[PDB]
Order: sequence, then C-alpha cells, then structure tokens
Amino acid sequence: KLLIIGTTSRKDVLQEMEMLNAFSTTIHVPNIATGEQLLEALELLGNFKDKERTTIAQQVKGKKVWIGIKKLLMLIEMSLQMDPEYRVRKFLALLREEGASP
Amino acid sequence: IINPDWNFEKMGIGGLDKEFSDIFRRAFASRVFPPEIVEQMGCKHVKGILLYGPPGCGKTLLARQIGKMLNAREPKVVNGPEILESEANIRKLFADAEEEQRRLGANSGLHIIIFDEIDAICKHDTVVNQLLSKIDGVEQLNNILVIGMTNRPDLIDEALLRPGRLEVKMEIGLPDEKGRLQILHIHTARMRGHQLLSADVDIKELAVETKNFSGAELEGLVRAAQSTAMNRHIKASTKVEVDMEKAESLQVTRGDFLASLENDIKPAFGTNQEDYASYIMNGIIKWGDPVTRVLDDGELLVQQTKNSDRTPLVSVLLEGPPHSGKTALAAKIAEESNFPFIKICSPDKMIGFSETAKCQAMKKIFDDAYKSQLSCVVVDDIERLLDYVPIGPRFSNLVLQALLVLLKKAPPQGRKLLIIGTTSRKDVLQEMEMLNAFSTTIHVPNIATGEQLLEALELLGNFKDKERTTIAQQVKGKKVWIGIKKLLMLIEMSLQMDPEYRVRKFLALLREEGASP
Ligand SMILES: Nc1ncnc2c1ncn2[C@@H]1O[C@H](COP(=O)(O)OP(=O)(O)OP(=O)(O)O)[C@@H](O)[C@H]1O
Ligand SMILES: Nc1ncnc2c1ncn2[C@@H]1O[C@H](COP(=O)(O)OP(=O)(O)O)[C@@H](O)[C@H]1O
Ligand SMILES: [Mg+2]
Repeated sequence: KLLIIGTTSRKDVLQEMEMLNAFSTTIHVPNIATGEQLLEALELLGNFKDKERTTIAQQVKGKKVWIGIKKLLMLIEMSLQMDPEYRVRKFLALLREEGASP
Repeated sequence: IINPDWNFEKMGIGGLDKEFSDIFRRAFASRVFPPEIVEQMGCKHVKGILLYGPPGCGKTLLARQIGKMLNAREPKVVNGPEILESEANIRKLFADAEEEQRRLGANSGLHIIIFDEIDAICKHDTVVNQLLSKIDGVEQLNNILVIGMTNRPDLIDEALLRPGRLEVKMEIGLPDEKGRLQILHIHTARMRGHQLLSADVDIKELAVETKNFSGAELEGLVRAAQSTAMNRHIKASTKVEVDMEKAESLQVTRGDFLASLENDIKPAFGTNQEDYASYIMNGIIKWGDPVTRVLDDGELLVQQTKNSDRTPLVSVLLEGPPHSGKTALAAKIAEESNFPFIKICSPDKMIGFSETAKCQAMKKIFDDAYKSQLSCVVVDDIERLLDYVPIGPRFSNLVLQALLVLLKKAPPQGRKLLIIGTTSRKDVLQEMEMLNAFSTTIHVPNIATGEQLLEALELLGNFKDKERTTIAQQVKGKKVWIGIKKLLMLIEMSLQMDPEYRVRKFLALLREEGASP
C-alpha cells in the first residue's frame, strides 16, 4: 500500500495541464478572514498585552482582513523591534499597508 | 537513560557529556567486566572508532582523558606523513602488541594506537592494503584498539568502515554560548584561586561575544589577557618610584580581556572579509531625509535577524530608478552589520560565464555562507544577472529557478542568515512572480527639488558664491529629476570647460537631462 500527498499554489495552471484527473481528491486551506480569528491568533501567540489588545480590537473591528499566517508572524516580529510607545502604531500601519482585496 | 555519574569538570572536559557517555557505553563497556561473563554473554569487543569535525574542538583530549582513567598504560600516537620502508615503520607499532600476545593474550592489557589525519594516508593502495590486513588479518589481535581522526570523513575508504572493523562514528562540532560558558568556567581555574582577575569581570559577556571560537582560542584569550595585564601594571609601576606592590595592586584584570580580544586573537573558522572602497568610492553624503530613512530601516532589519527565534531567515529588496545609488547603500549597510562572515556576489566577476558555471558559483557561495553562525550575503543587479533584454524574453530559465529555490532554503538548526538584493526593473520581476519570495521592499527615490540640488552642490563644494546664486535663481523651481551618480558625472564633465564658460555649460547639460519621471 502507498499514499501520495502533493502541495501547490497555482491550481488553474495545473487544471489546464490535465493533472487534476490523476489526483483523487483535493482539500482547500483558507486565509484569515475575520477580526475574531486574528484576535484569537494574537492571544494564542501571547505577545501583546491586554491594553494593546483592546486598542487593536477597537481599531480593527471596522474593516476586513485578508492575510496569511506566515506574513502575520513576520509582521509581528518586525513590529516588536520598535520602542514600546509605537509598537501598536507600527503594527497597525503595516497591517493597513499589507491589506488587499481577496 | 541510566548511566554512571562522572565528574566532567574534574577531568577538564566541558560541554560534551552526551558524546563521552555514549562513546563509553558503546565502545569500552565490554573490556571492564571480567572475561568469564564476557564469554558467557557471547560479547565481541569493538576494534575501531572514528571522530570527525572542525579542528581544535578537542578530539584528542577525550581519548587522553579516557586513557588517564582507563586504568591502563598511555596511548601511542602516529602521524599521517610519519609512516609515509613503510612496512618497517608498521612493524614499530604492532610489534609491541604482538610481543605482549606472545607473552599474554587471554588476560593481557589493552593497547591503543592513535592516527592523526588518517585521510591523508588512505583514499597509495599499498599502505591501505597493509593497514587493512593488519587490523583484521589471518591473525586476530585481541589487545589492540584504533581511534582514527580526520576532518573530511567523505574521503575515507569504504572498506575501512565495514561493520566488522571500525563501526562507531561521531561528530564533534563547534561550541555554543552555553558550551563556551562552561569551557571558560573550566579554563578559569588557576587564576580563580590566585585572585589575579578582577571581580568586575563578567564571563557571561565574554561567552556571548565570542561567536566563532574554539577551545584553543578560548584558552589563548586567557593567556593573552594575563600577559597584557602583567605587562600593563608592571610597566606602569616601573617607570615611577611608587611602591612595587602598587603594580601588584593592579594585578586584578577587568578590561584587559577586551584589550586582547580587539585584535590579538581572531576566529579561524569561516570569517571572510570584503573590501568596501571598490563599492563606496565617493563615500556617502546626506542630501535629504531618505538616506536617513533607508539607513534606519536597514539597521532595524539587521537588529531583528540577531535576537529573533521565529525568523531564522530574512530577505530584503531595494528598488529605484537607475543610478540612484542602491549598491553603495547596500554595501554600507553590510559593512555596518559587523557580522563575522560577509561576502558579495556580483556579475562583474562573472564575465563570459556559462549559465551552469554561474549556478555553481551561486551555490558554492551559499554553501560557504551556511558554515558560519552568522553571515550576510549581497546579490546585485538581479535583472542583469538573469540576462534580460527588452526585445522579447531571453531570461536564462535555469538561473531564475536556482535563485527562486535558493531564496527560501533555511539553514541548519541554530544558524541565521540575511539576504539583500538590489534591482531597478521592478515590473519585470513582478511578472516572474519572484517578488513574493522576498519579505519587504524599501524605495530609493531620486532628487525632486531644487533646494536638494543646491544642498548637494554645497556639500560637494565645487561652485562659488556667485555661481551658486546664479544656479539657485535659474533652477529655483522644484521640478528637477536627477540621481546622485548622474549629478556627479555631469559636474565632472562640466568642470572641463574654461572658467568663463562653465555655469552655462552646466545649465545646458542639466536642461538636456530629464525633469520628470
Ligand atoms: N548618499 C549617497 N547615496 C548614494 N550614492 C552616493 C552617496 N554619496 C555618494 N555616493 C556615490 O554615488 C555613486 C553611486 O553609487 P552606485 O555606484 O552604487 O550607484 P547605483 O545606482 O547602484 O548604480 P548602477 O546604476 O550601476 O546600479 C557611488 O560613487 C557612491 O559612492
Ligand atoms: N571540551 C573541552 N574541554 C577542554 N578543552 C577543550 C575542549 N574542547 C577544546 N578544548 C581545547 O582544545 C585544545 C586541544 O585540541 P586538540 O585535542 O589538539 O584538537 P585536535 O587534536 O583535533 O587538533 C586544548 O587547548 C583545549 O583547551
Ligand atoms: Mg549598481
């Protein structure tokens, strides 16, 4: 017996080459698409404090979010470098800059 | 796992408890229990061991300690070129063991032979065959042991590693912060009881600072520091008629460690250096905020990649209009990094090379970079390195795929890296989808205001007061579009005319150039 697992990021190109016929089934992994999920991830990572968490939740609860997990880790690590005063501002600015339509 | 506790600090070994314990359990356990139960087991004694790794980490000292505590005689040593008539020398090593086996062999002691740089004497098939016959020939030597060492195990003959003969292999790699701490704790013993050192000394800082340091370098640190301090205070008190013990009152050492560390001893492994004059010829002159902004962003990136655990790899891309001075800024940041290992890969060294050769050079550079606990590698002119051309495409697909695969491969555990690239054709790169491989982008704009041009001119200091006023009034409008390199060469050309016909020539040259993106 055997089992083969594949990974890809360009589904349409594979579709044109008549490749999906060989594969028996496909599974879809989505991105973060709600403020609640982002807040849960931030809490689980255990980086920001309570007050900054409240500020982030208040500011981010009036827009849409579409971001990948690895990019989120990179943004958190980059933002932590700045001084304690401007960490939240830098993180929010970077999130706004990265924000894009699905 | 259960083990018999040892006192490593007492034996002088630090940071290798696991290796010592495993070696002792797998190799020398049998030869300590009495022959009767050994035979009843059916146990068979091992005959050879192999140790490999960077030089100076202390391969010999491990077996020397085992010999000191082996409750037997001392081990004999051989050298790679010593044997290299050969059979006569071979008969000077096992002849003593053969004589013992003539006088003994059932209850005889244990003889140990040590081979240095064994790879140099085996790959000359005559000596290899003689050695192979001797270790396992028609006669069986049950009172001998061989412990080879080298640094390139891949070059050892396979027949020598057949399971019947040598069967244990180990790697002894460079120390880490905690390992360096323990090694220093061990080496700082005599002066610890002699009170020749200062109480302000912080061994933690010394251990943290030394990135690529072997035990030999660590001991040399202590040697040089004590020498520096003795000379310092003795000489200080010799030229004055002050009390002699005043010098001995300064015997305690706090800053001499740093003094010796500055340039007395330097890392031996990796530790490449690069020249920056060839890439920074006119220095760096501040003509506006953007230079400060770029430098600050580069410094922040350099800081993140040193005190972070979740991001052991960081890449950054610089983009801007041609001749904006991106390569110089990248080289300046790389120099300011202060990392032990630095290198630059540029197409200038690659002239007329084939695509495969370029791929080989790139992979070799990255492979060398992997060897160091820190590094920074710079790649310049990506669009040229791909051999682009506007008339249709001509990119070398192989060179593109090599880069795209390389940019993501993380290093082994515990090693960090930083990658910086510089480009000018951003759209073309975006087309190939490689833009997503990078993590961040920093812009390199061009001069866009007149006052910036006058400030650059005054920093350069070439035009006089009247000429400065004339240019300022002529181009007061903030509708300029010029790069630092273009400004430099334009000024250099314009300076070639006669003193009278210079300002007008400069203005004509500026007008010839563009004024908008
Ligand atoms: N503040 C500065 N910024 C950039 N370059 C400067 C600065 N001060 C002086 N220079 C000099 O300007 C010249 C431009 O630098 P460099 O050769 O790296 O340009 P570039 O835009 O990377 O070139 P290319 O178009 O060939 O890619 C160099 O001589 C550099 O020393
Ligand atoms: N774990 C360790 N404990 C004590 N000393 C060490 C250790 N590792 C390296 N050294 C230092 O390395 C030196 C010995 O290296 P050596 O055995 O000659 O290496 P090789 O024989 O492979 O050239 C000694 O000066 C010793 O202080
Ligand atoms: Mg350049």
